[PDB]
Amino acid sequence: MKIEEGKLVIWINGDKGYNGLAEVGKKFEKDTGIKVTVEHPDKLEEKFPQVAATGDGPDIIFWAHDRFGGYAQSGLLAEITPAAAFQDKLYPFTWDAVRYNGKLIAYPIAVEALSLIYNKDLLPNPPKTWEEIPALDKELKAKGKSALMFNLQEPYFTWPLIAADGGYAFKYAAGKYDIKDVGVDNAGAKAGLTFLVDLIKNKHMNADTDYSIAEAAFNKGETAMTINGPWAWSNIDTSAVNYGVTVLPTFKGQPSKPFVGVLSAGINAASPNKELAKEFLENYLLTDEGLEAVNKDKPLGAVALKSYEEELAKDPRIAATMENAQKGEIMPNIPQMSAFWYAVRTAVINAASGRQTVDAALAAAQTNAVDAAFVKENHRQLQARMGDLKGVLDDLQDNEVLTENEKELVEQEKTRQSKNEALLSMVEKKGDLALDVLFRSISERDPYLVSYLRQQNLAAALE
Ligand SMILES: OC[C@H]1O[C@H](O[C@H]2[C@H](O)[C@@H](O)[C@@H](O)O[C@@H]2CO)[C@H](O)[C@@H](O)[C@@H]1O
Repeated sequence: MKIEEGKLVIWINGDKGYNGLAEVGKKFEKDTGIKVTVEHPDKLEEKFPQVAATGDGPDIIFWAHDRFGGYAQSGLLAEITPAAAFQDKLYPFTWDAVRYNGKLIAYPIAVEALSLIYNKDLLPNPPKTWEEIPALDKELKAKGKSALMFNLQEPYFTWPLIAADGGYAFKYAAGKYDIKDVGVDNAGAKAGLTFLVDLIKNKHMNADTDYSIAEAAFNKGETAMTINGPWAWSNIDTSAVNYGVTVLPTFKGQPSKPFVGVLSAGINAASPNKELAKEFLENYLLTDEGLEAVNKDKPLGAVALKSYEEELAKDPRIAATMENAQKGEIMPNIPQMSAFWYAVRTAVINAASGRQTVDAALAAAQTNAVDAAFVKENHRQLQARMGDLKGVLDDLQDNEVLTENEKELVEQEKTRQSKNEALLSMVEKKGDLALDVLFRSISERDPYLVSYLRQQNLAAALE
């Protein structure tokens, strides 16, 4: 519809303390009279750039910083204006994570990193290595219990192992990232994922495992270990299970390298309540009591606010979190991250399910990760061989990449070539997120064509 003036609508992920944040809104409402509504829509990281592109959506959006460059590229975010004194209340490295092209485009909240969570009354000495987990799983299964269960559907949770022996997203080149240098196909990436797959072949893990299965199994005492972030600590607490949080196990003598996310709050560019949002985030949320209100619901973990993090220092769970973070990497915020994640999500699920080899799964990821480049570079061949656009046009429209008028202009053309030509040029101008949708649509609806071009480009590169 349109964004209501004199009100604040907030979006935050369903695994965060959204009831706690709503408590902060109530305090803001009591003092200022401004209503604050907190929501947690399914797949909000996808849903946001769809609705915001038309000038709809929440006043404030919460997500890890890695998606925020894509949003900023599309002009969905407003530039924020905290004073120098405000900025000093937070760690410098958290401001860096929310800087896109010299502009601050979000307020940092929480520093998120995965850790190894273990049942104390079942495993006094957690294994320091991934290697000894197969042996640990055989002797644990004799007692009707398993060694390790964690979410295998989201690449976030498998990435630490994949990166440990040398897998990386985009190569950092002394100041910036090179979007042509992807490291999902190297030997370290292959070896980390091959280990994961081998765990499954040897039936120490199952490819079907998601968040729901992994969480219930641990909190029932059915599995010895899991891998998760701080937000999951509440559900383990209430289950009265005695558990510890510690450094992730090593792979080949190298530490697991989790991708660190800075949970951040961006303000919709189309919002008429930017000042209200600033007041809410600076004066109310980013205070000791505001952060604790959220934490009571779901733990934030380590946080960006200096004064609050010092009080969290005495917590061994927080220390384990920052240790794990410091052995990992802060995620890039570049627009190509969405394509990176899609590429790794697909590679893991396919290798783990057995429908691709690790080599074939990762070979494709290398190409899927560089979405936009692939389409522009194969512009000539696509124009000729793409074919019927109905499903693709629908995809682009469902995802709000094209308007109705734009779709109909493509459908106007007399032949398939002129139709293809019209569509191709229009999408390239709309950003990385739009070409992702186009690439994914073509990959989903005509998978052969992508494989074919992938293969024709090899013969062109060989000669
Ligand atoms: O699995 C890919 C996924 O990883 C990260 O998502 C995290 C998120 O940062 C956390 O705040 C938490 O909610 O769990 C999510 C994992 O399911 C990336 O931030 C995200 O963009 C990416 O798609």
